Amino acid sequence: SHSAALEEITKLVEKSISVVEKTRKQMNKRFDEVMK
Amino acid sequence: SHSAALEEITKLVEKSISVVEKTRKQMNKRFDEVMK
Repeated sequence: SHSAALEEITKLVEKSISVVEKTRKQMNKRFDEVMK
Repeated sequence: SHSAALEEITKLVEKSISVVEKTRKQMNKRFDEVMK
């Protein structure tokens, strides 16, 4: 039960990391756009 | 205590993800404000 929950939480943390990565990529592209 | 904490970590992670989505949506709208 612990292993299933911790692994499930681990997937959620990986999803959060991935959405943070695409978020920073998008806002960096937007920063390039606003500087342009 | 663990299962209460296990869902506590899960709910905190999912609410953090929701806050991240709200933040990115609002800042994209506000960058659109910036360009206009």
